[PDB]
Amino acid sequence: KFHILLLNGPNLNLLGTREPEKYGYTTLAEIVSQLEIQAQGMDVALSHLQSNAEHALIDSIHQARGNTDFILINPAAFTHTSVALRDALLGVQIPFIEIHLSNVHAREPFRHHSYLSDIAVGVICGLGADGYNFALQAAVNRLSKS
Amino acid sequence: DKFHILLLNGPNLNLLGTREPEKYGYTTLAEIVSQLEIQAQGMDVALSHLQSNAEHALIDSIHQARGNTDFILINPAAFTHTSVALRDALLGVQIPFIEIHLSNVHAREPFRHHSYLSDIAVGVICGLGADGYNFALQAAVNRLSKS
Amino acid sequence: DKFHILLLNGPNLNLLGTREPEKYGYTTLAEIVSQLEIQAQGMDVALSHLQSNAEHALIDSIHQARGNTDFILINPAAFTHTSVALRDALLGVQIPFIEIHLSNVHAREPFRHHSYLSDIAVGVICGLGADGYNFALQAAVNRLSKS
Amino acid sequence: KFHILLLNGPNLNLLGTREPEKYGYTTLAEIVSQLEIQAQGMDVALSHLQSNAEHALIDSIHQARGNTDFILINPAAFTHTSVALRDALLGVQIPFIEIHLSNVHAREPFRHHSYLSDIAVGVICGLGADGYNFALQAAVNRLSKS
Amino acid sequence: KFHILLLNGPNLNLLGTREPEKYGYTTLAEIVSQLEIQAQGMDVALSHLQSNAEHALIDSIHQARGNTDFILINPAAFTHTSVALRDALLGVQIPFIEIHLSNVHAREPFRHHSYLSDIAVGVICGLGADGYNFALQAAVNRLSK
Amino acid sequence: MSDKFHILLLNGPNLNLLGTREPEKYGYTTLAEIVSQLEIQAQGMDVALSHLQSNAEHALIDSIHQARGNTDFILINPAAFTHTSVALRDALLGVQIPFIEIHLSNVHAREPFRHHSYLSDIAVGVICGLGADGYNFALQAAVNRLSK
Amino acid sequence: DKFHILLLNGPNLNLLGTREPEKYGYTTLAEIVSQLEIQAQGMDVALSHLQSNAEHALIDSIHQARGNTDFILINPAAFTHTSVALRDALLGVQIPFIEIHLSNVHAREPFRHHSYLSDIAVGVICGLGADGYNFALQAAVNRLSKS
Amino acid sequence: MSDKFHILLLNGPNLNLLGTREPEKYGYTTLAEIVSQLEIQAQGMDVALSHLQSNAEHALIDSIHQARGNTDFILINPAAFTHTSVALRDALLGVQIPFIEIHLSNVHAREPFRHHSYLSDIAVGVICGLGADGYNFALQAAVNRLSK
Amino acid sequence: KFHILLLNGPNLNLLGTREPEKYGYTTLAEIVSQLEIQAQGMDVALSHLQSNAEHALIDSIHQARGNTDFILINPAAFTHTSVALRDALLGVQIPFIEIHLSNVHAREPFRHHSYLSDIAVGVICGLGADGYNFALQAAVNRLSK
Amino acid sequence: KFHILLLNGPNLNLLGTREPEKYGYTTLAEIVSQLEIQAQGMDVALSHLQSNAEHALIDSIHQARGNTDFILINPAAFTHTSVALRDALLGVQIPFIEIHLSNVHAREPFRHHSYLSDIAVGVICGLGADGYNFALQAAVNRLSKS
Amino acid sequence: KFHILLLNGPNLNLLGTREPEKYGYTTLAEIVSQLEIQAQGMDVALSHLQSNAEHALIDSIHQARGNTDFILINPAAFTHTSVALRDALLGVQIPFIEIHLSNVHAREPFRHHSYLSDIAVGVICGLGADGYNFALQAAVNRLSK
Amino acid sequence: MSDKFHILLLNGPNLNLLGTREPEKYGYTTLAEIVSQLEIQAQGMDVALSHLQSNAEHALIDSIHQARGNTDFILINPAAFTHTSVALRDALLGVQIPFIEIHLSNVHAREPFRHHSYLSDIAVGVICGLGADGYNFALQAAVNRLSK
Repeated sequence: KFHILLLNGPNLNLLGTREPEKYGYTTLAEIVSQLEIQAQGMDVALSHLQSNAEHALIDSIHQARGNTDFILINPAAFTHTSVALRDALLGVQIPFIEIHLSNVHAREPFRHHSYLSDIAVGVICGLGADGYNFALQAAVNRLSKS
Repeated sequence: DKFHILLLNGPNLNLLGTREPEKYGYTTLAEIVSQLEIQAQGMDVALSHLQSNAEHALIDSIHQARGNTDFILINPAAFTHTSVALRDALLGVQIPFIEIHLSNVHAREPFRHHSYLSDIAVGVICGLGADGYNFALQAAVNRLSKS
Repeated sequence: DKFHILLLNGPNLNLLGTREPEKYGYTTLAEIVSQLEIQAQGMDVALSHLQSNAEHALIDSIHQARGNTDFILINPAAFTHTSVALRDALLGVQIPFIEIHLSNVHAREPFRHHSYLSDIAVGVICGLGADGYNFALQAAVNRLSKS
Repeated sequence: KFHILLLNGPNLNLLGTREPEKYGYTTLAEIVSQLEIQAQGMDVALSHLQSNAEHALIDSIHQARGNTDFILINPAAFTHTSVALRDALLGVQIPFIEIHLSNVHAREPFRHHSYLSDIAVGVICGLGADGYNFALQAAVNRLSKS
Repeated sequence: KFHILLLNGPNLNLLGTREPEKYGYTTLAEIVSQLEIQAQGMDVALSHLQSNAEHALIDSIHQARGNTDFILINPAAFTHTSVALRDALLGVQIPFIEIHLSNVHAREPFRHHSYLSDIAVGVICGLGADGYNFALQAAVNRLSK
Repeated sequence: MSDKFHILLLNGPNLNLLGTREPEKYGYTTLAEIVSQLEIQAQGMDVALSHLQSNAEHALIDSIHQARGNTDFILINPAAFTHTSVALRDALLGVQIPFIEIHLSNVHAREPFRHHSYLSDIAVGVICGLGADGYNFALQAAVNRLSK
Repeated sequence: DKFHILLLNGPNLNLLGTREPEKYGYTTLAEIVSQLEIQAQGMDVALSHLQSNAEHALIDSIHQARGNTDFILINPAAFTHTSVALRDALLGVQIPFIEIHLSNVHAREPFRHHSYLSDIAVGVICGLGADGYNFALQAAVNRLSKS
Repeated sequence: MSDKFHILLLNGPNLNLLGTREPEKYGYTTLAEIVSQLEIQAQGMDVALSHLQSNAEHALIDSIHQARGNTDFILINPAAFTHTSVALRDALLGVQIPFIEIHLSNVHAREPFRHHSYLSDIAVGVICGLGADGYNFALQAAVNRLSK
Repeated sequence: KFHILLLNGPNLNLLGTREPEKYGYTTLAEIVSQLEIQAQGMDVALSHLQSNAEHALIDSIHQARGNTDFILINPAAFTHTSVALRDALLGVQIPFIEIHLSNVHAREPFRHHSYLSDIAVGVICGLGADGYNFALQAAVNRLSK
Repeated sequence: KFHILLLNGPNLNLLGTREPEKYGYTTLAEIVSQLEIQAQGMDVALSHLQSNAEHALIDSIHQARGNTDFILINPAAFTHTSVALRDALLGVQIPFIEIHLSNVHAREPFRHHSYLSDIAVGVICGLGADGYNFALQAAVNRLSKS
Repeated sequence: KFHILLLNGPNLNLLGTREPEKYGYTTLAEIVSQLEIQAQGMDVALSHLQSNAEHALIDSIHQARGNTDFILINPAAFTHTSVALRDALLGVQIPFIEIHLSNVHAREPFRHHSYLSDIAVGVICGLGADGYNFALQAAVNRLSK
Repeated sequence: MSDKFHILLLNGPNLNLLGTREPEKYGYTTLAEIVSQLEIQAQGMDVALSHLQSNAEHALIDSIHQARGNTDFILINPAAFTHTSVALRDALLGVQIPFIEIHLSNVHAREPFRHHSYLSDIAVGVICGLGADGYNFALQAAVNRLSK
């Protein structure tokens, strides 16, 4: 069975709380529950962690070594700032896909910079929660080739 | 009225599957497009396609989409880094689009980080190979099916 | 021998008057051009026109102007930011030109501040809408009428 | 009747004095007299001020508030340097057109920078004194729509 | 009754411990205690947290949602580095004022960059502890309108 | 030479316009009202306060020069000149009277060019974005520092 | 099997010999090409040529060279500074090339220092006028004659 | 307060992974082995050595704060934090304990972003690219300087 | 008889008033008076203006047209900021030498930028008051050829 | 008879010594001997100097004044660093062609910068030793026009 | 028997001559002599050259080809400027360690740039003369494996 | 050790060419003529003057080193080396002899790369664009400063 770790970075716990009539009502719990149902349908063992702590995400990545086939990560703000997270992913050598709900290129210029996009298998941005669904499909498709 | 989606492919994508296939892969552009057509039929969506090495042909296609096209899926290839004219065609016609790249364009030269399209796209998918077209189509139909 | 002026319009300008007219305005490119033709006739000047989304077509037009054209009026649209080839066509044929933009291109994205044409133009008019073409034509004829 | 203020910035009083056989014989007084005749023909009330003093231009702009429909300004060197002039124009909220006699993009790279061009209705450069004539036509055309 | 949250970032626990004959004797606990007294006089409930941990500041901000009217924050070094902190503040939509004890424009050029100043109501720097007093007054003045 | 502190308030270009631009959406408070309020506050603190607003860079420089030997602290809202005037910076450095820089609006929430300043690095401190209250706080800060 | 070399000339090079010949020189593009053809015949090499102002035409020519062309000689003119699509055509077909400029493009505007081709070229010759084409051809044939 | 020097060794994020990534091509030496070797060296020099490795920026900052009044020198391999942590820089500046910065690999032979550091300019010195031996040399350097 | 105009920019009126035991006692009036005497010995008529106002310097330059052979200018802070001053000098086409008392390359990096140095005949910096003496000699030497 | 000076800069004496099975076996002595034979065939008087010393190259250039018609120079690393060499060439006003064996644009970004390319008649890079042959042909062709 | 070449760049001959009560008394000859003794204890033959001439350093490197196992170099100012020195080292393919006595990141920003650090085995800075001792130990440790 | 001042004049690369390039349009004055004139001026001021011109960076560095303990001031026209030689900067800093930088031409009126210098920030002052007279003035400046 394939084992996939879903990581959500800082502030994603707030999803669906800020002016939802403007920004959307979907919550992180709903996205995760949706992806668990999908993974179960594909015979994937999915694990999840959301954290506002950089160290907790790094620890999860370290703990994945030897037992996890792929990482799906929405790094949120840490994609722009965390060399430590980059080095955690590089150190464990588990492939990953980077996911952003919104289009991060349509915002401040500082959000164009990433310490993860260049080492990711790929990146999905701007497609909302569907991005997680697609990333999971892509991971399973890849793992199924070899 | 079923949705109509226009798939645009930019320069050099006609070469897919021809450079060192045992190394880079065998999938051709015609295979990708024909698969996407059958996926679209399954979603009860009409799909038109154009691949061109000519910036003007892509621009003309975008202009011609006015009033008959609900969404654009575009793999702009090298034109994403260079074509303000394509950006302005897309803005001019006001049809939403998703930008697709087969490879991870952030893992190559620094100049490929710059785009005249990524900021005005609904979203972007890179590095997932041909599947990125399937996901972009699903994304488009999901978005259209809400509104 | 009356003066002959070539009016060139670049990419996407064929869309004028079609995007949200109550917001952006109703004037079309054909209306602007037909008005400029009648203005030119009044000044006893011959006026030729080409609009194209193809860089090569604009370049070919500039080449073809050699020996028959006294001045060029060009709204290069997005190509002003990207086309060194157009710059080099203009320098190659040595026909003076004025650069025209309908909108104030300094009030939009920072990338639109860069031009490969503005430094070699006689002058530049931006932000005055269609009137900018009328003023550019008057400017050209005034300059030709001195020399 | 429409009321239009023409402002000329520093050094424009020297027009027609420097190597005129090379640079031109037209003087500022001639341009202004030409524009006054034109404005009178259009039924526009035209006022003028040329100054080498930034504060005098700002004061003129402040004094225009409530009585002036449009500003035509050749800011000369101040277009590259004066945030105060920008803020005067923004503060009084009178639309303006920026005029330069010469093509300022054909000179030093520092002359490409402007604190006015982005907030102007439009800009005319490189057409010599005719630029003022066209700017006045444009202003009247605009004012005549609404 | 207004509720205001005072957040202090990394290293501010060291205030008054480094060469005080040179840098001053005022400690963080003194500043906070003095501010609490000022708040009581203004009918404001003042909560406080100092932390060297980015996540603890983010968590405090999240926990302020629905019960806090204004945030006063001295982000210290995180103002230059934390997009996550910026996004916490944007996400909860509680207005805030940024406070620095020293003039952070008089130091290294890297200190000129901030991920918070552009989204703050305002910024006060270089005025020492009084900056907190002024920020608190500003906050109450704004909430009272 | 008295024992009473004397503070000079300087206001730069365009600040005379305060309260005239879209009053309903920006406020009706005028510069005259801000200064008169600050004069009352200063009286209450038993401190002398002088004021000058000018659109002329040289007038502000001359005021700074004329403050030598009679002014304990300068409060300055330089407005647009903070981004452009090396001459004002050098006037303040030349006179060695401490100052606080004040902006009504948050200048970091505007164009990127407004992030640059020739004064903020040599000021005792900076207050921005707090409206007229920033003048009140800067005066309190000045008096508090002088009273040490 | 003799070697086959494709000579590509980019935009505005059709104007060679026409701008102020007493100042800039009289040699035309057709003269250069016809001389290079006779040089190629002497080296027992087949030489094909295309000059175009259209980026797409150059790209199509490069694509069409696959499987029949041993080396490409290209004077890209202004496209060297702007065309990522041409870079990607060359990389896509994996035919080695030499970049040729008639004039010293480092002695003009700073923007002409940037190239999307010079880093992937076997080499570059600039500033030697028409002779640069002769040298590039000799270089190509020498390289092919070793391997 | 003793006469014996006390040195604090700090190891930043991901250094716990040492010896786990492609061992045949990168080596089998673990962080535990490096620290135990350094403890033996320190014993031999009659110096006390404390160690902490953490993936948490705050844990390293807290360790630095807790070193006040008991630590003569800090040896730090900050790993990725050297490029990003102004907070660590300010912890070290706040405590005023001298330190040496250590990197196992040559960080200048990697991505250009790794050339930037918030620590290298305030360190006594920097050692990079010499593998585990860099820790040995940094400890020798520290003791040599303290012994002056 | 050559006529030379000496222009002094903003804040130079303060020369000799700030910590003179440290920065020196030489005042602007002393420098100008000494230079006047030197000029008299060289058969030069020397005119002078110091101003904190950009427009006053520009006006002086304009007024020099047709009656002034050379300009010696210590532009002070305006060298870094005034395109208008550059254009006044270009417009009147009177050659000039730029003088700074201190070494303006030994200070903030912003002081390295100038709108005048590239169009000056030459520049003298860091030599104190002597720089004016040398500039005057240079000017006369050039006019005498 | 035309007189041409060939200058080779630092490290070019190592040619053919570093991993020749990978980088090539051609030595500097062979290139120079090849060019001497070529020059003799063209009736050109060729002089050569290779040096690792910037001053020696500058001195050679100074000594060429009045007796040398053209300079062929492979400046090696000095093209990126030596303003003095640029000023030597400018000072003596002898035209030159710049030659690099390898394609210097395919290496580190710092190698794109040159203090010589902009004042050279032309530049040849990436064609190996043939580059010297072509440069000599170009020089003779030029000299033969006038 | 390993052979190691120690190269010292420009101005290092001045070590110990400028304000020694402030900057220290250790001279280059003392450092080299001490290192020679250390080398003898490690069965290493140590050769040395200090030069203010770029070409002399380049020549020494070229002459090391085939007889030298490792290079220890304190390039001084040339680390920031000499592409030629970089290419000499690359050309001869002898591994090297870069040594600086002072912390060159604590000085002007221009000193952060190097044409050697990225191709060195490693770099040691700011540790004074000990840096040479450590570099020598590192070199021997690496050659002994 | 005498009471007479000793000044060292250094001329950098290519300055030996003075007077040879297009004489009719650039002038016929040679370096030899400039130096001989400066020697006469120095004699007149009762000051000793030594001179060296070299195209070799190391020769200039060695001259600077050899000036230690015998030279009161250095006058240097570094020519192209001002833009490139950190080594010369460090020689001058190492010897702590004050210097003035001299350029015959206005180097700010040329290519932008000539605006950068490794010497101008550590020089007492700089004179450019005044031709040979710049050497005369720099010598006067040096003697005037030493005479204080």
